[PDB]
Order: sequence, then C-alpha cells, then structure tokens
Amino acid sequence: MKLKSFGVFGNPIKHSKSPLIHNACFLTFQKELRFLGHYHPILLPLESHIKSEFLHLGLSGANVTLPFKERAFQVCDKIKGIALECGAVNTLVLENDELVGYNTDALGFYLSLKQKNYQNALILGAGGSAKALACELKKQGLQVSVLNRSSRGLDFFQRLGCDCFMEPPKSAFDLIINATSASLHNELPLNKEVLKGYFKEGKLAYDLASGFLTPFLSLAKELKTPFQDGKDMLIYQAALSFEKFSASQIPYSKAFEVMRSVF
Ligand SMILES: O=C(O)C1=C[C@@H](O)[C@@H](O)[C@H](O)C1
Repeated sequence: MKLKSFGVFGNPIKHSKSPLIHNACFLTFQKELRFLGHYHPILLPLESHIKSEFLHLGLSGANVTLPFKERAFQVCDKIKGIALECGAVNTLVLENDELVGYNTDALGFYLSLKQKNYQNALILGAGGSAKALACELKKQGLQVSVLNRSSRGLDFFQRLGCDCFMEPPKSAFDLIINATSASLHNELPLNKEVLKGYFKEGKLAYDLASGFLTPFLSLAKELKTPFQDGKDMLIYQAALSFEKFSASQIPYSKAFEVMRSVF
C-alpha cells in the first residue's frame, strides 16, 4: 500500500467539496491505481509560493483554486494542454520530478453547459476562472465580452479576441457569467439595477460558486431568468483532474460516475 498525497490550495479553502469526491475516487480505484491517494484542503497564505509549498508537502498532485490560478500558470515547470491558452492552471501533477500544470476548468465548464445555442456571453471577473471560460467560449464561436472593475488581465483577453469593456456594455447577452469573488463576500458582482437589465434580456445566469444560492443567482431567480450554480462544473473538472492525478489510468467519465453519485 503505497500512499500518495494530494490536495487543493486555496485562500479561502475549507468549504471545499473536492476532498470528499476525490477521496471517494481514491478509495474506489485503489486497485487499478496501485496506490492509495488521500486528498486534503490546504490553506495557502497569499504571500507563500505554490510550487515551493507543493514540493515541501511531498504532494503527487494538487488542485488550485482562487486566487492562485494565474500564479500556478506562472510558476509551473511545464504547462500542458488547454492550460497554455487559459493563462491559468487549476491542476498540478508531479511528472518526472517536474511540476506540470493543467487546466480542467475550461472543459469542466463546457461539459456543465446543457445548451449550445447561446450567441454571446458576458463574463464578469478576470481571475483564472474567467480566463478559462473566455477561452472555452471563444473556442465555441460565441462573441465574448468581459467586464472587470479596472485594468486586470486586459492583455490576456485582448489576445483571445474578447471585447474588454470599462463600463457595463449596453447590450443583451445570452449568457451572464459571474466569475468574480463577490459571492464569497455575500455580494453582487455588479450594481443591482445594471444586473437586472442584463437578466431581463439574457438566457442563463451562471455562477461559479457551488452550494449556497448566491446574491447573483438569487436575483436571477427573482427575475425568473434561468440560472445555474457551479455544482455540475465542479464535478466535471474534478473528474477531469482525477484523470490527471491517475496519470491517465482512470478516464474522467469513470471518475465522474463515482463523483456525481457521492456528491
Ligand atoms: O472548490 C474547489 O475545490 C475547486 C473549485 C474550482 O476552482 C476548481 O478549478 C478546483 O480544481 C477545485
């Protein structure tokens, strides 16, 4: 019984449903994998260092949550897969003593979306989530607009062909995505009257927070606009992460089955 250590770095961190669904899968596939994984939440001080901490804890793999996803992309030894276009890393694997960075948010988000027929999207936020979601939605051929408070990640989104606005675009969007940290603060990501304008005219309000009904989602619910929280995304990207942690031994669709059940 070789033991292998995993975790999720975040700040804040201990509401994470991730250790439960990953340890479920580490328990289930012990025999295929030929080790027992264990997965813990990890409070990472803002002023620490993801790579150094990873090496010091002896981890075989990690997930990375806000606000460290852009930092993870910068400090990895090597970036593979769609991560390269996301400028954000949410999955870390030790491969050949090199810290390798993946992004499973993009495809995780893709798989959570039950409908295809959205023309355009407004993304709120500019962290690693917004970055992966913009990259995924452009890929699908939506028009993507991005609105942050201030000047953050301008160049990244510009270079994808996103329209980066200063003020709220006066325009209808099918898909309104909250990828800010606002729900965490129990806050709306935008002035309320503005958001209501988007909601009266949009097709789906989408919040990355999972579990609790956020101010953003509850206002969409109040206006009767269809809404979706981050639960389905969370299960998909975890499954996809797990496929990485398994060094491609266990395909994400098998992980997803155990994970969705347990959740
Ligand atoms: O709440 C969590 O544990 C996570 C949320 C997302 O940011 C994911 O990208 C991350 O892998 C895990």
